[PDB]
Amino acid sequence: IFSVDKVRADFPVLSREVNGLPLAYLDSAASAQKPSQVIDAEAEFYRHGYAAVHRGIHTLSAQATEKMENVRKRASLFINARSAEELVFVRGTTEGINLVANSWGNSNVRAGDNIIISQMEHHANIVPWQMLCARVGAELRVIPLNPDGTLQLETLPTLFDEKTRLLAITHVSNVLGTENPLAEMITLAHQHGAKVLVDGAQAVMHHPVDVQALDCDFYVFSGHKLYGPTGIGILYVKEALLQEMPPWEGGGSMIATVSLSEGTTWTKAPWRFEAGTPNTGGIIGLGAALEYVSALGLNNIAEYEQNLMHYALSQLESVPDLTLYGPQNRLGVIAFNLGKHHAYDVGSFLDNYGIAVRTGHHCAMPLMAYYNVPAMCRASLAMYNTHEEVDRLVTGLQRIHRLLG
Amino acid sequence: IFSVDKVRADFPVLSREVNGLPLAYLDSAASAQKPSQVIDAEAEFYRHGYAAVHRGIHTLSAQATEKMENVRKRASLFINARSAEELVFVRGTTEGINLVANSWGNSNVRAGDNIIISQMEHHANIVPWQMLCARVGAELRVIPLNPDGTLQLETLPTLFDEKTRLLAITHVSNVLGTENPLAEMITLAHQHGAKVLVDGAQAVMHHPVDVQALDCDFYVFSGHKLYGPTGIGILYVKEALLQEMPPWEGGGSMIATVSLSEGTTWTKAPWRFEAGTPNTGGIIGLGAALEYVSALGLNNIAEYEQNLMHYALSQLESVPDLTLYGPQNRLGVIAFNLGKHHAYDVGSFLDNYGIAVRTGHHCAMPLMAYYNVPAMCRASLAMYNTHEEVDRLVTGLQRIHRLLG
Repeated sequence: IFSVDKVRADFPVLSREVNGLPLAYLDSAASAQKPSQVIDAEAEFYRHGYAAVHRGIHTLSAQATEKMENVRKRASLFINARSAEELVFVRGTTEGINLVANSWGNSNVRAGDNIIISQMEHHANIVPWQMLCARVGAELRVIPLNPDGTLQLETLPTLFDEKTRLLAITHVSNVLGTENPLAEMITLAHQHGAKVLVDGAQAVMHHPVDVQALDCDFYVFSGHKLYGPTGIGILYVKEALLQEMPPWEGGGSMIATVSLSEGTTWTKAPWRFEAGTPNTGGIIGLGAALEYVSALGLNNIAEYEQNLMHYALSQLESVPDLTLYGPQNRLGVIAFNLGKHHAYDVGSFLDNYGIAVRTGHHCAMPLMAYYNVPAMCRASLAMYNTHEEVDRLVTGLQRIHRLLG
Repeated sequence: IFSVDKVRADFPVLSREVNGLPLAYLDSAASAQKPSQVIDAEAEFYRHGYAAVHRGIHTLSAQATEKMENVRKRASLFINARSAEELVFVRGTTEGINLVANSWGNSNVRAGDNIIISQMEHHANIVPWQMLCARVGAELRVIPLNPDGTLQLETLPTLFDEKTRLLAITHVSNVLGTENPLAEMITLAHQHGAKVLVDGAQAVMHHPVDVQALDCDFYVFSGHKLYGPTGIGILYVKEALLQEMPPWEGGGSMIATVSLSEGTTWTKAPWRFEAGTPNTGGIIGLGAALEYVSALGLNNIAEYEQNLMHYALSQLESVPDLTLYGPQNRLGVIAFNLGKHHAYDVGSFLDNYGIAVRTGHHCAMPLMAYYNVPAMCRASLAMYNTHEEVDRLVTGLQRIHRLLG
């Protein structure tokens, strides 16, 4: 099982000091810190086996190509996709959603159709669908929230109809920490012939994820939140849908033939969706990140994190005038407001105490609006965070209270 | 000035051995090796200042945001853009071309219009325009080649007309090493009201590049060819055009406001075109790469490389039955065929001698077709390559000749 202290000693940024104080990094929901195994796997790859990966003859290139197709496989196993060919390497969740929206969206959603998202979505699971609806004349319908941060599921009967082509929904909210009941919802959507895109940017680091049990048609996530590098993410599409999708970006490596007088032909899935040099260094790093989480055990992480969350919720009970947002069973993040202070001031005092939290709309304006607040403060409690970091948060909020109140 | 030996000692992969032999990496045109200053700038950033960059309050995040906006500025200075706000961070040249093609292309090229590319383009400067022409009903016209690997400029009068909305052309060919006369061509295009997109993936590492003197409207290049990481590239657009372009990817950070009942508004250029977490690690690395080239001096590099090229061309003169393709003044790469052996066999023998060259169509099928060959072999002679690596190439080709002939 889990030793938080052994885990923290893998993360070099956690030794840092900030504003002369010891960093309490509580913003892993925005981007996670990377263990040195991740950092060094990327660096070693650049120091020793670097080459172009376009299935080259020469050795380094042939080896780099295989290391990359191994990360594809490993990622596919990590989410239990049926095969490696169902995963497309993207820049991150956001790019993965725009690829679906354009490639699948353009040939499957028509004027008069509708698409459903929820009021808790992140802007990455909003904007691309908004753009698709404008382009084709479809309607974007929304599942409303309940006060407690959970979706009003009683509204589906009225949102799902025979024009519903897609449900795009978050696994886990980045502000509320709510986990949506994806499997039952996917069951429902599928009964109307609607596909489901699952945004799992805040799910893959907290517990095991199984796309076959989910039965989601599309699943997306980013590496930088899952202790990996930036610039790399994964888009999973069911083989049967991926095989009919037309290309989105065009260029090198995604074509089979290119003619200036007979036109161009495409290569097969997944490679049809990856144009030009891939972020090979980010792919190697992402494989390291996946091996590092799998070796900790998602179920040991989940367990440590859950207990940390319970500890935090319980101590925050003694911060006066604290508003929490979201369900009690929240995963990963704690979204809150302190009395009437603007979150911006609350996060500047916390920052000034060496405590990193995220403050603002969190790329979720419609969720702020639902709560009728312009912004919120948010703490992430990841696998490398401690009781002591929690205590500093509580104390800092109490002091912010005393001083500004 | 330039010490090739001092330069090589910065590149860790050049000490490697391959197939038990000392690597002679002659494939920098496909992707370049990275100096340890580049590798370590990325790694240090992850070990010590890592955070989300979405203009966060907390310290690390505020610092990461500034490091990134400094790389934007530095890149803008490296190509002499008038300002930092004319550069968009992309995955690489390919993504930069698809962004222009969609964002600018969709609102500016209509049914009946035409777009001009050349017969030497790379697939990245082909495919996106092919897709745009299919979507809107425009015609893709091509500047033909001369035998020597130079464009037939006498054909422009017949290709440019009042329906020509764009010229997309390479700076430097990745197979022939030809440098197109961009400034005069841009002058011409502009006289018809056509914009010009310059593909400079093979220009930025060989000599200084100045987008104001060029007067190109769009310029693209990738970091992995310019001694930098993967997953990061630059798209330069003239401020006046960039300011009217609508967004391409949607999501976090590129919006000003997001409403589920009043619609969404956009932020300003460049940030309107960057959705979701950026490849922050690749950006830091790209800044290191830019500082490392600028400190060598593009003009010292150009000079060393040119002399290396002259040395190579002269020794290859004693390889029997060698076909070279491209002009004598070629930059960077040497494209060739050995007698009647398929390039694939030539590159496997070379590989087996520890010599990495690229063999195939090089993501330029129309250029192979022009030469009526399915493929070619290609050597890159970059700033870290030596006379001795050239000699091994020549010797290996002579032996391949003797054995297979």
